[PDB]
Amino acid sequence: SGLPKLPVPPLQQTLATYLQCMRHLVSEEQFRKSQAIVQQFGAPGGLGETLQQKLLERQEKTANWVSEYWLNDMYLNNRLALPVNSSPAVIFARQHFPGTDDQLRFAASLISGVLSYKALLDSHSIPTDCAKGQLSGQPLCMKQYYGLFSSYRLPGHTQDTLVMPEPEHVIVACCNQFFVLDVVINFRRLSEGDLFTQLRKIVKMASNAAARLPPIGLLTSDGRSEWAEARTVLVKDSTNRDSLDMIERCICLVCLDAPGGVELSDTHRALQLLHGGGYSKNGANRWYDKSLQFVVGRDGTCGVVCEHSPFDGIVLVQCTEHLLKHMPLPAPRRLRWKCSPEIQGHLASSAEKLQRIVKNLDFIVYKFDNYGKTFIKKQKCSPDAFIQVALQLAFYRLHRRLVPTYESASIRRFQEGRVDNIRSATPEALAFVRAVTDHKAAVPASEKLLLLKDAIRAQTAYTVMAITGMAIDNHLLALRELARAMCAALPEMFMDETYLMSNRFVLSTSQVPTTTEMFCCYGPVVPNGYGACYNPQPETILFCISSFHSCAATSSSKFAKAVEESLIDMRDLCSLL
Ligand SMILES: CC(=O)CSCCNC(=O)CCNC(=O)[C@H](O)C(C)(C)COP(=O)(O)OP(=O)(O)OC[C@H]1O[C@@H](n2cnc3c(N)ncnc32)[C@H](O)[C@@H]1OP(=O)(O)O
Repeated sequence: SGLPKLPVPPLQQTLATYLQCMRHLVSEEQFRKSQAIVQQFGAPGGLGETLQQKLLERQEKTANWVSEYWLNDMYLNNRLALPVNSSPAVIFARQHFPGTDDQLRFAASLISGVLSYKALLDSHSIPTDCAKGQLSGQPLCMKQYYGLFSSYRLPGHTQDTLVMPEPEHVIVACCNQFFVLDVVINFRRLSEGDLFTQLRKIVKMASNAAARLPPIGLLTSDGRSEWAEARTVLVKDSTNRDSLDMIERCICLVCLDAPGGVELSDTHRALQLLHGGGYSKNGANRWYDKSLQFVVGRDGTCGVVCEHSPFDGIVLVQCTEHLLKHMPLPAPRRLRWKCSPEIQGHLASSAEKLQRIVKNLDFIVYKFDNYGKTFIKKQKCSPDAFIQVALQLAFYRLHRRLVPTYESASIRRFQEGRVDNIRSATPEALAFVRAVTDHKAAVPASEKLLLLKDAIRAQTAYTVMAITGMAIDNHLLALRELARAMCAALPEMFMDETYLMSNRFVLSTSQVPTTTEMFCCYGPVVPNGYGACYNPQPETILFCISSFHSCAATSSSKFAKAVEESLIDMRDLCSLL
């Protein structure tokens, strides 16, 4: 690989940055105890320097010293059910399908797009991406592509595990029934015309009452430990091993959803993609372990549910946008399943667990249309920095406090680079939000403007630092797991209540820009948090906001309102004179 290896930040740089990031997010007392804790950990000849030495060694022996640690910490270790908690959804524009054939024609074409896109992939014919935005021109890592269709996430009791065959095939799910659709014989990739024909056969078969099998997919929408256990039960029978193996070895799935009941709003269409609406809608017409699940609903609701561990939103969207821009026949096989009274019980639990997730998701698509990048650029500001500050102002004006915030910073500059964290809850953002919201202080508007720019200055400074591998989250993560390898009892540095708080991201954000008329979204990462995915355009900014109804403190409608208001105030501050 001609790409640089992810840098190893100097120990003292990270420890200083660490403390600086949290000072204003914890009490004075607690902060004093942490300074002391950090001081000892980072003292000369201390424990910190010892771990750093191990890290430099690991760096030299590996391609990317955090891939393993990060992949397990961020996704494989998480026990929450994938729907909403982990697996994001990309929603395509609304389609219009008068007759079933219009739905199946779409699905056929889409599948042909997948095939040829997998061809370019297999022949490394895909053009190597370059940076754009913040520090642009350099080559980017492409490894994430080659994870799009070649992955499956196996459940495990405490830790999940991430992952050619012949014939090559896709699994088509209709009416919660799973079918095997071979798409490539001997490098012969079926015609869009024959794929259509095969799909009509599946739809017909999935409508036979005497053959209808139990909704096994439902099992994959359950907590990872629960699915690991129920799968252990299935594995006892040979017929189930077989079908599971088939699902495990497919390219992706193609879900032919039944007509959704509600209105086809952007919000409702997204709900359908995130969780399918529960077991009574399309909630079982899935298999979350698989990487990509392309949805082609009868009514026109389409998109693709994605299993996060193998790749991130940027890569996914380029493939997706490429897919859409592109846009003797044996019968398809139906996967068999041999259920027992055990499985019947498990399907019941999953059904109830999945209903809570659907019942608990408070989601909304907000499109800000007063202005976009263009206006922001006219203020000598980074659109993303501006938007990140906007979100801080929204959280504070609504909740009266700032909280540890997360923002996906892509590090694909380096080998196997995924992402590091940009902590937007800066001290300069606290001073800005306090000046704007504290009426009593009567801070002059000209002063608010200064603080606004200073805030946008710190966000951009952290961003630059994060995308160049000099941030602090991955670094600390690596130091933590190395120490654990030394002794199961972690140092006080990582048992400190301060370190623990810094990682509960009550505000989890990311940017997924797209040229098309599609958008990305996902659930919060903590019970009392928000999920904010935005798409900044020249004149608009699309906000996808999520939170949990279980937390009386959060509200996606109120937060969206608060974002609008924050963007308006900032436009006003910038239009003074
Ligand atoms: C499953 C999922 O979906 C979740 S996974 C997460 C997926 N997303 C990511 O990983 C985020 C990837 N993006 C990055 O890492 C970026 O570096 C981040 C940190 C988001 C920053 O994005 P950027 O593209 O740099 O945005 P930003 O600088 O604000 O805006 C870029 C434009 O804003 C301009 N600009 C920046 N500072 C400016 C300034 N001071 N004055 C005038 N213009 C400025 C840039 O020149 C650029 O112009 P153009 O390309 O539109 O012609």
